[PDB]
Amino acid sequence: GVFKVMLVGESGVGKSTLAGTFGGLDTYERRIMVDKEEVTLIVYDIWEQDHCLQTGDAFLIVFSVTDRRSFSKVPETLLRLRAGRPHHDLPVILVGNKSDLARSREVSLEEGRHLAGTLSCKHIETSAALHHNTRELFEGAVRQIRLRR
Ligand SMILES: Nc1nc2c(ncn2[C@@H]2O[C@H](COP(=O)(O)OP(=O)(O)NP(=O)(O)O)[C@@H](O)[C@H]2O)c(=O)[nH]1
Ligand SMILES: [Mg+2]
Repeated sequence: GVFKVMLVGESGVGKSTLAGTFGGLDTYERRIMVDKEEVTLIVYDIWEQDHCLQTGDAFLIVFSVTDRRSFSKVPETLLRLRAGRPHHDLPVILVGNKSDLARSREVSLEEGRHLAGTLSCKHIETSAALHHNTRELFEGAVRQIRLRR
C-alpha cells in the first residue's frame, strides 16, 4: 500500500510549501489514514523547469491563482505527462494554490474548474500557507490512486 504523489508546475506557484504542509519539520514520507485504511504516502517535490513521470502514481499540477502565466502552462504540461505514459489512466489534479491572496487573484475558481473539466482532471484550490485544503488534496490523491488499482 504505497502511494507516490508528484508535485509539478511552474516556479513560484507553491510546490515546496505544499510539500511542507505534509512533511512538517525533497521527498516526504508518512503513514496517513484515508477511508479507515492506513497507507504510506510519499510526496515528491523534485520537479525542475524524466524520473518524475514513470515514478509517479498521481500528478498534482500546481499553478498559482495569482499567476495567470502558470495557469496557461497547465495544458502543455499535462499533455507531456500523459504522452509519456500513453497507455495509463493517470490520476491528475490541477491545484490552484495561493487562494488566500484574494486581492491578487489572476485566475478564477470557475476557470480552474472549466480547465479541469475540459482535460478530464480533478480540481481543487489550496492555500499552502494556511493549510487550506492541503490535507484534502493529499487524501484525495490516495483515493483516486486506489481506483487505479
Ligand atoms: N500567500 C501565499 N503565499 C504562498 C502560498 N504558497 C506558497 N507561497 C509563497 O510563494 C513563494 C514560493 O513558494 P514555493 O513553495 O517556494 O514555490 P515553488 O513552486 O516551490 N518554487 P520553485 O519551483 O522555484 O522551487 C514563497 O515565498 C511562499 O511563501 C500560499 O498558499 N499563499
Ligand atoms: Mg521548490
